Amino acid sequence: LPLFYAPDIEQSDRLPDDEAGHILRVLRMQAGDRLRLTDGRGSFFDAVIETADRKSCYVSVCGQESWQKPWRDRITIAIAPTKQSERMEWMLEKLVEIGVDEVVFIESEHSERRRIKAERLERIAISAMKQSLKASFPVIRVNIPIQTVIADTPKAAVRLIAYVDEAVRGRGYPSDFYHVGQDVLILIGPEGDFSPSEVESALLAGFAPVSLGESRLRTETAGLVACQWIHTLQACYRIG
Amino acid sequence: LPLFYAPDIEQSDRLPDDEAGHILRVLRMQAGDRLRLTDGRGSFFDAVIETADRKSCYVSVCGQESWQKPWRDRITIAIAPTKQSERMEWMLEKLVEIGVDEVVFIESEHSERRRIKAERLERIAISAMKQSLKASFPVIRVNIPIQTVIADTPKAAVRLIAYVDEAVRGRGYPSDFYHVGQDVLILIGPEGDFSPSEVESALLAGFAPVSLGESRLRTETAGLVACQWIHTLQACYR
Ligand SMILES: Nc1ncnc2c1ncn2[C@@H]1O[C@H](CO)[C@@H](O)[C@H]1O
Ligand SMILES: Nc1ncnc2c1ncn2[C@@H]1O[C@H](CO)[C@@H](O)[C@H]1O
Repeated sequence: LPLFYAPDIEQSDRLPDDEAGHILRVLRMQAGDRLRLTDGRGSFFDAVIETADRKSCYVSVCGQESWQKPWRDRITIAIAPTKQSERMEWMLEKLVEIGVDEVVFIESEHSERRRIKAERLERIAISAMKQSLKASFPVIRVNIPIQTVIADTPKAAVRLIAYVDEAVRGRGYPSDFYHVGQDVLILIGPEGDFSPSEVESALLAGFAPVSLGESRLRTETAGLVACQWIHTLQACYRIG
Repeated sequence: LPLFYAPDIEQSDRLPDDEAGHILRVLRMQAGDRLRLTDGRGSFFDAVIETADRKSCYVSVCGQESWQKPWRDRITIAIAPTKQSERMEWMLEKLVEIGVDEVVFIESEHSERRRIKAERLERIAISAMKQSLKASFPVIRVNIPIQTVIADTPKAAVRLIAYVDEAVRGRGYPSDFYHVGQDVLILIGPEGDFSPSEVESALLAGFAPVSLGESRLRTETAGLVACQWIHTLQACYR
């Protein structure tokens, strides 16, 4: 079973301090015990504990394989942060479980404006990677202005913008715009939604306006639903 | 406009204490101010604050309407409870947002045998109902034997059993079996998954074996994903 993260495994047999502590102290494993490792960059490694020190754990690598990513294309969720950090952190973990390549926390007219710490979110993604047995974790970006996302998202991507609130004066669904074979980015707004002016700018740049369904979702739940829309479409649209 | 919960609104013009406190003491609203209530049984009510006391908030009701549920058919998630109840609290909140009619916590061979904090789950369901502007919250069942779910779920209903693990494993996807117009129940197992014989029994009864995707999901995530599969399928066919 369990997978450990060792980003420097290709150049070093010393495991990171945190993984070492867990493996030796918490799990009480010993020299000769086998381990699965990932570098976080698409590979799994078979390893055996060589040496256990008071502080550190050293392994030998016996073999290696490339992970086959269990979805197609690149999926980016670009989304407003939640007021409560627990909610966006719970969401991040779920997105990693489901399958995501990039999560961008944005700034928009009606969004929360506090600086978001990238490192804690990275650690949460790494944790969900190991838990769900994946060999990669998404790119995380924080405090990115909405207009940067609109202007600079690679235009070969299907770029969807989700909005709900009645005041924002037609939509369609992700199934109307998403094609397997292309990258996809979904932009999801704050509790107060995107402004009309933000939407026009999105559409001018080639974004397609979408609904995620008929229920009124919290921000973090809309991130999850949007990502699952993509996975669902990749499955229920397989030909054969 | 925020929505408040007043289950007794048809018999009483006194608001429940937690809502009264929030409205007067936290939100600072006063008599003459308009409110939206639900009884949690499918109706919204238009109301006005009439009187505030040192202890109570009294309203008058000036309109009532039946809620239009934002999905079709009935959706049931029948799931093994996680060791930690916090995971199940998060899941239920999101299921209520997304849209579900019934959530059934099961007992199966490998499932966690524990009391479910059912009062807590109702409270979460009620909060999610109010946040997402719904007028009802799902039926929540606890400690239901898996064999009861297998045997007694109506045959008219699309019945899916999700399983993933190697020893147990052809599966389709929920889209190979569900089409709009029919009720749906999805059976989701514990960490150890359903045993072979549970699968066999379910399959004997007419359940369809499904995969939810290629990713390894925690129990709580699989609940959400299965529910969303249904909503997605419904949207595609509007
Ligand atoms: N049903 C929905 N359809 C489209 N977008 C949605 C839906 N529910 C939530 N959202 C998104 O979540 C954000 C916060 O509610 C909104 O700005 C919007 O981007
Ligand atoms: N890919 C999947 N396909 C089917 N069921 C799944 C999948 N991932 C998780 N589950 C469900 O979640 C439970 C816990 O893994 C399983 O018993 C199963 O019911």
